[PDB]
Amino acid sequence: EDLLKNLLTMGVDIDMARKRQPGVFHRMITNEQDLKMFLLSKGASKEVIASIISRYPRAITRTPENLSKRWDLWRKIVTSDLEIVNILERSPESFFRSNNNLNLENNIKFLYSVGLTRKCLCRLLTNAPRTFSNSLDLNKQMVEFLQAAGLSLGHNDPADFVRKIIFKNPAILIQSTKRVKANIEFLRSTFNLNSEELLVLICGPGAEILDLSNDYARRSYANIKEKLFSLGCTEEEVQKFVLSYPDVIFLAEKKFNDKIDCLMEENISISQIIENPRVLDSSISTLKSRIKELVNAGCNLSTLNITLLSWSKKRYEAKLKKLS
DNA sequence: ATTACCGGGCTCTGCCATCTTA
DNA sequence: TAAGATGGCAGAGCCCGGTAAT
Repeated sequence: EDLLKNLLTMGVDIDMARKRQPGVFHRMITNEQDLKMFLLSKGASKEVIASIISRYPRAITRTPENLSKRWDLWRKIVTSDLEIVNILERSPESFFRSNNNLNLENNIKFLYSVGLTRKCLCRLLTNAPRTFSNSLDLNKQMVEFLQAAGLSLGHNDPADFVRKIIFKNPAILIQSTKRVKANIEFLRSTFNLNSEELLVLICGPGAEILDLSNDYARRSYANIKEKLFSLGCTEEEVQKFVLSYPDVIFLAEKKFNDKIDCLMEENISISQIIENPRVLDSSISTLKSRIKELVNAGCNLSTLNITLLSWSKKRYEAKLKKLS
């Protein structure tokens, strides 16, 4: 009975919460009060508490003992309470979606047993907290899948391939093996691709490809290929371009296209673009802004070296002064 | 003194489908 | 036999600056 009333004084969006987990509003006992006091005990602001509960109401069904034990386990990894508060604000579900603190502890044991330093577990928890609410078995599957994948290619010690991929791509343990498998095959098929070049790509620049959603990678590449083809780039040129900087796959089709167009409308050649792929890191606003400034100065951007388009504020702004 | 090469930082959440479990 | 627990899915950039090369 007191439930709807407390949620209100707490500042919860009751309508949104009700829609997300209706079953929580049919329980006889709930612990919203204790939770609030618990999170307040740890620095969490009243608004964050309200936002947390709004998004994952089942949070109010946990006891003070479970919460404190779970929190203490996380503090075996993260050094401060404030680091945990921020995590919970970003993702309430990693903390609250399980009550199984034994499983959590076994995850921590298993990850250590995989050879990860405590700083590495910290990186994982901060970047992909969900990793810690996975079942042990699920975290195992991924690690095994990766070992098997590591050696199935030319890798001299798979357990170390695992750690390299995890560092480079913190999100890898919260992807399905199906997804990652597909992304590896996509990479192999689309490009050359001999194992030793596949490894480098995977452990290096092409690491974050691994967590792309099905068919989102294939589709982004297709768009890049089409757009570049329409501009008189050959397939080998396209390939070289993407492999030189696979981050470009991450952009949405329209944004990629728009970004090309915004450059070339100022008479930058497609060649200048694909030979300096980092310019595609800069936002359209930043590109447009700097282009204006440059042309607004003596520059004929047709023959200028455009690498500055992606330099830091400091480095760009300095070169600009000099250009006048 | 300036540019190239290159890695690393920020923060994969929030929803739904399918199982377990009591 | 309803909740809770769990797996898994879609979506999508921008910036900085250390250090090597020139």
